[PDB]
Amino acid sequence: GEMFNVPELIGAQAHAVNVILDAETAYPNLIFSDDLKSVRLGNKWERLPDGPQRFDSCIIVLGSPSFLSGRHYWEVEVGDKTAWILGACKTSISRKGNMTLSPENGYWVVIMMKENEYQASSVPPTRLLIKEPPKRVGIFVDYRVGSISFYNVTARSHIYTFASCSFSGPLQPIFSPGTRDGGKNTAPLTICPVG
Repeated sequence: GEMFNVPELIGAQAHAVNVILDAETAYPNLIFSDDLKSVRLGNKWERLPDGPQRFDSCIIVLGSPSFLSGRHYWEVEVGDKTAWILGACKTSISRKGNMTLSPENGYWVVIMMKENEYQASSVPPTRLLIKEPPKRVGIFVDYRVGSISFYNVTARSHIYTFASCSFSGPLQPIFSPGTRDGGKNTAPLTICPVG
């Protein structure tokens, strides 16, 4: 079974790890809290110093630590935002250009596109039939079994699992606060301790 190893929310939360944002990877208009738990999208003139490590096209930032084995869980406040990206990726993803955010390309993510539109970034994408919009999302990686699972912490329910994943090399958390959406989506993502 695809889900035999996949825990419920409480079981996932037992594997909580401390994640921080790696601001040096960030798309240069992203803005970070001093504690490296929050990220939001600034204006075009608000720029971090450029470098080869930064994403240049996709509004993305990576987290730390990376991991090569084991079970790892973290939780993110998404609140009343209208768009975001959450999940994990290979540490070796390319930073420059546009690339599809797919398992084959080293990404395992769920995307909020707009109100009431959520997808798993399979190819083709899979619509997620969410009825209670999450205000906090949990991400659980089980390296050995090759799964990454997403939870609606608000509803205390599973959202989606990528199973039979092709994990090689280290993985790390990935985040996007989305575009500003005319002012509807300016709030940060905030990594949070399990409640």
